[PDB]
Amino acid sequence: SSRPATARKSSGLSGTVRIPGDKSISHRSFMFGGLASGETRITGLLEGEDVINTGKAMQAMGARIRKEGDTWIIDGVGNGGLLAPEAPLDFGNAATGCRLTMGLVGVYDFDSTFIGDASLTKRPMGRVLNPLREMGVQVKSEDGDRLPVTLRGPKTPTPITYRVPMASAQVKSAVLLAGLNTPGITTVIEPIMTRDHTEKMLQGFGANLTVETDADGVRTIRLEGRGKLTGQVIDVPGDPSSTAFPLVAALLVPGSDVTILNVLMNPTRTGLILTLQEMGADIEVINPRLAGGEDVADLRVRSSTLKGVTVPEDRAPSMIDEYPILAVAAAFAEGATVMNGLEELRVKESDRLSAVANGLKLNGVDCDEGETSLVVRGRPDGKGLGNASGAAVATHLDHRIAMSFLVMGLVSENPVTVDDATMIATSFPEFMDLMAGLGAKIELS
Ligand SMILES: O=C(O)C1=C[C@@H](OP(=O)(O)O)[C@@H](O)[C@H](O[C@@](OP(=O)(O)O)(C(=O)O)C(F)F)C1
Repeated sequence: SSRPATARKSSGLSGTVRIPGDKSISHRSFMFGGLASGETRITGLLEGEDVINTGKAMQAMGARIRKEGDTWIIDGVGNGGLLAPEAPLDFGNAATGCRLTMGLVGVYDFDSTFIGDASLTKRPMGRVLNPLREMGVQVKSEDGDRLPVTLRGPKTPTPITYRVPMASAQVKSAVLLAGLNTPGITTVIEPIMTRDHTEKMLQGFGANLTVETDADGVRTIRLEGRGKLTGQVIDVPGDPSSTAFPLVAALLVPGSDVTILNVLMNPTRTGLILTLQEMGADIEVINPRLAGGEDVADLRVRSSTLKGVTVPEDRAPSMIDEYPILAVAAAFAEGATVMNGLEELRVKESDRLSAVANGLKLNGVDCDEGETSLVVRGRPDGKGLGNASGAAVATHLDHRIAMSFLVMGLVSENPVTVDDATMIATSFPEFMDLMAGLGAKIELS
């Protein structure tokens, strides 16, 4: 069932900690490692529930996965070598695993079924199912193109050129993965850049994949299908979405100085840091380096006084998952913060725009929720914020709503309670221990 947790006002947060691995890259390490020819070795893998579910799905299709010491070792089946799964592939809470695997296996000439939890089962799959239908995949789904879904690929898939209609890295990724088992050239056109882990990693595994960016920013991504993929050595960088929680906590809690090590700094993932810096945040980028083919750095974060800012719609893709924690930081900034271009927040683990606005109001914050926007006016000293009666924020099975509001309680005059902390382990099982080590006071019911 559910397990509520309550966060209480803290004295400064202090320490140096290594953040857990990046979820986006961890999911893809299991997928590409499972598909490629030969052996793939992975260090720094995120072992949250979401990633483990992807691992079990690849095993169900023939990949062998094991953990030796601190390294995950995978024996892949080779491109075109996936085997028909015996039972439905259960992705739990993870849309990333579900949507990417739909493209990967949907083009194979055997049936595959996809299921998930109460949250995933309400999310839209049409955005990935439509291009697959164009590629010749037969689709069976519930009303609204929701799970459960059963796919059956054609004997010979059809390559397509697909312009992604919304700024989704998962749709782009699903089409490219379907392209791996399709003869000919598959092309994805992305008018606004989204996280590029799929493109970079496929190139690293040997795929004939090119990316061309027009001066106007439009990206044309071409992949030649049915080519060989070769197992690789992968070093996963720290998760920038997970980093956001102790980072914002350190900015807000007076008397704080927290350093987070080995953080992924790919610009498609750093919109929150840029936004916080414009608000006056003291974030130091230390020893920027190249690790495992990605840009990483350590970040030293210190208590700062923040001021409201305008966050443009075009920055959304580079920080889509950090809007909840940004909304909490704004609740303590001087003045108003306005964020627009938020339509995508409504189809995540929870409708994040509605869950954030209701949670902020329950905890005394002045804010205005629009169809696709949010305005927050802060109270720097935190007085009158939080909930003295102990009323719980509804998380709607969304672990980022739970983590964002627990950070708020470390700063507000009154404690902040969330109705469920059990979903935090989907992407950040280390959260409670990591925050407690820095000095945070969070009581688990
Ligand atoms: O390809 C990826 O790795 C992701 C792409 C994005 O989705 P879109 O392509 O729809 O923009 C993120 O929002 C998603 O993160 C969440 O991913 P999951 O649903 O759990 O898998 C998250 O971590 O918060 C979010 F979508 F909920 C992970």
